[PDB]
Amino acid sequence: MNDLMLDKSALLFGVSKYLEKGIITGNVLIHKSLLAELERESNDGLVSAEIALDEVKKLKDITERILVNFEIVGDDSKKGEANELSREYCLEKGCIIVTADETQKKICDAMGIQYNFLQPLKQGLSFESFFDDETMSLHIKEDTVPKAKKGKPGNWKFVNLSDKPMLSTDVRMIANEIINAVRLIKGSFVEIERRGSLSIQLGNYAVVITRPPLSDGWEITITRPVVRKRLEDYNLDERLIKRLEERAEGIIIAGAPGMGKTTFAQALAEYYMRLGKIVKTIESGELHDILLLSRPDYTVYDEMRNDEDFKLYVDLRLAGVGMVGVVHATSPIDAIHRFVNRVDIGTIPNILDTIIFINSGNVSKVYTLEMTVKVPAGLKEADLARPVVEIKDLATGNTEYEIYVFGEQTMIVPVNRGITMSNMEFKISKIVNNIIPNATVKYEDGEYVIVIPKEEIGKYNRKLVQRLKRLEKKNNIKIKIKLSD
Repeated sequence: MNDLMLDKSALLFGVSKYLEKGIITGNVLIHKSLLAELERESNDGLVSAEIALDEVKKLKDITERILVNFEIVGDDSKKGEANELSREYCLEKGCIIVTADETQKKICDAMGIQYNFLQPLKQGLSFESFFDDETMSLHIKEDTVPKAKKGKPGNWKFVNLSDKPMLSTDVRMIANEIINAVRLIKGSFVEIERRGSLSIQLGNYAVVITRPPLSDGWEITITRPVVRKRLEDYNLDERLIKRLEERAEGIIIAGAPGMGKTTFAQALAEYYMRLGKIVKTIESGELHDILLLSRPDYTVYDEMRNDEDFKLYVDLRLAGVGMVGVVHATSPIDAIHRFVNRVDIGTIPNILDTIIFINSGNVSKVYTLEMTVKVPAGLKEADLARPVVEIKDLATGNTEYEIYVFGEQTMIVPVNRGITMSNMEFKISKIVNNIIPNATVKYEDGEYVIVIPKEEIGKYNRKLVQRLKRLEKKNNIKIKIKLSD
């Protein structure tokens, strides 16, 4: 029968449930230095420490029922961290470290200490049934009846959920459930722990748990996300809603500054939340690591303006996280050019699929990104068929921009630009070719190149020169004359 040494994370994340359920088995040890560290931390006002000490009490009763020992062991007065102390003891005496912390796993691995990593247990949460259609948040105060904030932003009342107050223990039980649940609900994390306050994101909920010294008793606030302008208030057409529900995973919200992009992004987020999705907001990589650990369904990235932002977006998309990125931009070129060189042409629609422009608080235009293989706009040679991303207007289905590799950078090209070029090559060509039939005309790096065979150069006269210059100034282009071979 094995000796199980429980670390902090074990106590903090419901180890007694695992003993009760038979998932782990053994006689139970806590190092005296962990108990002391928890007592100190509780006295200095930490919420997590009190939850761990509640777990210790829970352990006394479970160990008795499953007929195992429970002992506080080890060297009172040794200099050290409790976790390194617990590890040292196990190295000396042969116990197994029980942990919920990935870091313990690696250290114990390296040191030759056997460990049992607690896999998250699918517990469920008692409180979620207190959320009406009109209930925005939940309020739990020690020696008070539990209350719900019902109504709307700027217009709400508190409504008592029950006629019975809640004792300290009742509030802490709810705290414990929430902390415990952080390990299994997507997108959840412990934000910041201060003396008397613990702030948690549990899926879409914002949780704040307070205690003395900060508040007079044990308190919990749980707030659901609320928006003043819902997605339905933009009156989006069926084609777009359908696309947002069924297809769109890499989304960009564009438009000039001051047009209502943040408001729209928040509205789309909340709508996805109503569809069951967990949606987190970054308000510009620990944010990389924490988000890729928690993996929500969507992340809203508000104000992408630095290389960092664009890299993170790409990374999150490649790890399978949906994105709603907000970019100040007046055109699709401005909206997405910072993306198209980070990945392969073919990969681009795996990064971005939908661009939504916002004009004065309204959706003005939406574009889609779909991969194809084709000959780009204003190019003759079928031999130059290649991967292109077509950027289409959603309303019309019309291809308006193309993305492809020319030379050794990925260009976003308006179809109008390619058309213009081709038309200009032809207008120049028929003028030259009327005099010099063997002359070629081709656009290359900012100039229209007329190549004349050296045998036929005599034919290049002042009449022809004047006409080309007129072509130059009327169309604002550069013509260049070269000689063959």
